[PDB]
Order: sequence, then structure tokens, then C-alpha cells
Amino acid sequence: MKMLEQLEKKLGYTFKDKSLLEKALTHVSYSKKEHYETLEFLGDALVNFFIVDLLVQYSPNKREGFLSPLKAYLISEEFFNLLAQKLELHKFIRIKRGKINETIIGDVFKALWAAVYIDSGRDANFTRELFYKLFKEDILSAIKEGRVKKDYKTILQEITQKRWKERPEYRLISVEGPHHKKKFIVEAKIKEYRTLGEGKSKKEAEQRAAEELIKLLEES
Amino acid sequence: MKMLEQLEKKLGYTFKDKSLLEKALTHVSYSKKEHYETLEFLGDALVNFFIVDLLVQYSPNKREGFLSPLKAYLISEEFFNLLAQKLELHKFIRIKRGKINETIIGDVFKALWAAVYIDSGRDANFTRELFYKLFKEDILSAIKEGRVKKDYKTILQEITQKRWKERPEYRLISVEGPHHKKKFIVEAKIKEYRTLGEGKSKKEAEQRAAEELIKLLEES
RNA sequence: GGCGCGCGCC
RNA sequence: GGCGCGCGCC
RNA sequence: GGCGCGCGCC
RNA sequence: GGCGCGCGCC
RNA sequence: GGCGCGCGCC
RNA sequence: GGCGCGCGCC
RNA sequence: GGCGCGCGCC
RNA sequence: GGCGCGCGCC
Repeated sequence: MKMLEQLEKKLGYTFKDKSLLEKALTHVSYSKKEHYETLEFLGDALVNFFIVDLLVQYSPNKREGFLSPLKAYLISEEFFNLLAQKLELHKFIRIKRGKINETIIGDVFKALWAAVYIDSGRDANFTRELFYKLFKEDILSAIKEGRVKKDYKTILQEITQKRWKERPEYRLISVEGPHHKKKFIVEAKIKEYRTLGEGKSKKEAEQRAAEELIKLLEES
Repeated sequence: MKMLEQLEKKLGYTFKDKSLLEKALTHVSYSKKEHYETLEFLGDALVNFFIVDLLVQYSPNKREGFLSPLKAYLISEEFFNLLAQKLELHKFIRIKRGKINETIIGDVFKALWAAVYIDSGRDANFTRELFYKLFKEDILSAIKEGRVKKDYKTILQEITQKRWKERPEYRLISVEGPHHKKKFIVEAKIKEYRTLGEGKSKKEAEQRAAEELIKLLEES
């Protein structure tokens, strides 16, 4: 069967307007016109909604402070690539050699959903259910394991502990501003590498200091 | 008539579960339990989708580079407050004195949409149309006038030109990295105030330098 | 948009 | 032959 | 009319 | 560079 | 979570 | 009496 | 078992 | 502070 059919089968949906599906699979490098860009823009918001709606229904904790870290991972390039793999998107994409990467597979994943949405006559309910039918389980699992984007302090430690079997040091340099709105400046150190970071709390300051130190190291 | 009815009338929708609507209107300051937080989280993604879907259908230019600045304004606190005013949200919100502001009116606006969505049995199509019936025109107008969040360079100029009838100066300090991936460092100046900014293009560098200079000025 | 330039990738 | 990133001139 | 900023198209 | 849209200052 | 502290707002 | 921001101790 | 980081609850 | 979940190093 033709390639579009193969994907429609993996998708469990058949397009009325095949050009829509093909456009979602088309990178600008392969065609200056009718490529996935606009569908990606729409797909981004669409899928974001699908994910959040599911997250808010199945997350054990309904507090935003808890929902946010989960959502960050659930709408991340890493996770989208995980879901796309089930569809083997890579072999369907029309693109020049040497240009494909995970950002692209992610873009196409999003565009594809925008295409289905449009092809269905902008039926958000139908498209959402189609989405869940394919990925609800993968999403619930991630929510169950509480997967999240590792934070900077955690990332820094893993780095320094591997390359030196040592942990970075954080120290308060200064505190400014009104007592109910203090500004904290903290330094992160490893070996002779040093970086500063400011925040509204010591925790936040350290996070930023860690972020910078990671860059600094990565550069040297 | 009761307050919930007044709002349902302005909304053109009547809730089956009034507690849902009331919760969307309830700030944590008024009640530690059953306040709008989770609905705001869901409403944010929902409304974002409503806006983007409309933008992608009615924007004259379908390129992302063009869509993005419009979307930034269309999903901004400023615009949401504009749409909320039509509903007079402020008088329906349950909150303690001295805490309400535009971020809150924005949160409630979002929560309300999440509430309607849930109350309708998670019917995204119905809710979307309800949304458009009330705000499609306001959105199309904004898209027609091409409203966008003023950028830093523009903001800086307006500042310096008002307070000094003068324009800031930008100058290239240095350029680093591979020729196909240069790093630009630029300085923005006004009077003796000076700030630096880096970017992948001179334009971007200046933008960041302008961003910082605005802060610096605002502080002094 | 036109005329060019440096760099990189196929 | 085709793309990409940046820069300059009109 | 001038100066300048942003964006679109050519 | 040109033209267009938006805006600031004169 | 408990016991406190500085500050701010009603 | 009620909230908020930050910090400390267990 | 130890040290440390993040998050949740109490 | 305790307990829980995740992880890094020993």
C-alpha cells in the first residue's frame, strides 16, 4: 500500500483530503511551498490542550505547582518524540538529507494532529479521542511515574559527580530589597569554575546559579 | 436575579453544576478550598487553542514568524482583560479586598472557560463556538489591526524620547564563534546608562541590550 | 526584493 | 546543482 | 515635512 | 533599497 | 507538618 | 482577627 | 548502609 | 523535622 495509507493505518484515521496529511509531513527543505509550518503552529496549541485536559483529569495532585512540572515534560520535544515513534513518523517525512532531527519529528507530530483536526471538519472532540485512543496509556504512565524535566541543581550535580565524583557548592553572596521582597544572589562552585544567580528565594537563586555553571562547564 | 444568573446571561450559557461556575470565580484568598487554580490551569490551554485556531484561519499571513507576535498579544493578560470587561468579571469574583488585579481577572477569565467546557460534558466544539460567539469579532479586529506586544527597542525609544527627547545608541562591542554561528555583543546607551546584550544577530543583541537598559532605567 | 560577501551542510 | 546561518550595499 | 523604532511585501 | 501598516519625538 | 522570626497588605 | 512574601530550627 | 539533589504529604 | 517517590555518586 502507499505510504500515506501505511500511516493512516497506524493512525487509525483516513484522510478525506490527502494533501493535508502530505503537507504535515513536508519539511520546508523539500518544498518551499505547502510545508508543515502553519500546521505545526496550530498543532502545538491543539496537542497542548489534549495533554493538559488529560493531565488535569488524571493527576493525583490538582495543584498548579504540581501540575506544571508534569506538563513541562508532557509537552516536551522528548516526550513528543516518544509518542511519534509509535507512528514511525521518521520514514514518512519529506525532507532533504542531513536536516532531520528530534525538533523536526516533533514539529511533524504536531502538524499531523492539526491536519487530522482540520480534515475532520475542525471536530476537536473527535480528534481529541483519536489522540487519546493512541496515546492515553503512554500519558497516564508518565503521569503515574511522575516524570519531569530534571532541574538545574539536579543536572549540575549529576555532571560534577560523574566528571569529578564531587558535588558543587552553593553560597549566599548577598540579599537586597524590601524584607517581603528580598533579592538573593548565590554562587555555585565546582573546582575553580564559579557562577552567580539571583532570585526571589535562596532556592531560586541557586537554581539560576546552577543553570549558568552548567553552561560555563559545557563550554570549557 | 442572583449573581450567577447575571453572569450566565452575559455568557449566554446556563450551568448544570453551579458550583463549577462559582469555583471559577473564587480566589484562594476567599477560600482555601475549591478555588479557581486548577480551572485556570486547564482554561489556559483551552483558550490558547481557541485563539490560535481562530488566528490560523483569519490571519492574512500564515507564516509562523508572522503568527507568533500576534498570538503573543492575543493570549496576553492585557487582551484577556479586554475580553473579560465585556463580562464585567470583576464584580462576580469572590476575593478579599486589596488582592484583585489584572492577573486575577485574567486567571478567572480562563477558569470560567474551563468551567463551561467541563460543565458541557467536555464538549470542546460547543465551548469553542460559545467562545467565538462572544469574542470572535474582538479577535478579528485585533488581527486586522495587527496588534502586537511592543518590542524592547521600541519601548526603550519611547521611554528615552519622552524623558529626554533623545534616542538610545547601539554599538557593536564584539563578535564571536563560527562564521555560521556568530555571537554578537551589543551595548545600548542613553546618557551615562549603559547595558550589554548578546544574540545570534545584531538585531537580537540590540533587543536584549534594550531589554536590560529598560530595567536599569526603571530601577534608577 | 536586487546585487554581493563570509561560513556551514547535502 | 540545492539548502542553512550571519553580514553588507542599493 | 524631518528623525527614529518595529513588522509585512517586493 | 523601494513601497505599505503601526508608533514615538520634533 | 510543628515551633518561631523579619517584612508587607486587609 | 485574616492573608501574603522570605528566612530559620526540629 | 552513607552523602547529596528534586518533588509530594504530614 | 518525619515519612514517601525519583535520581546521582560511594
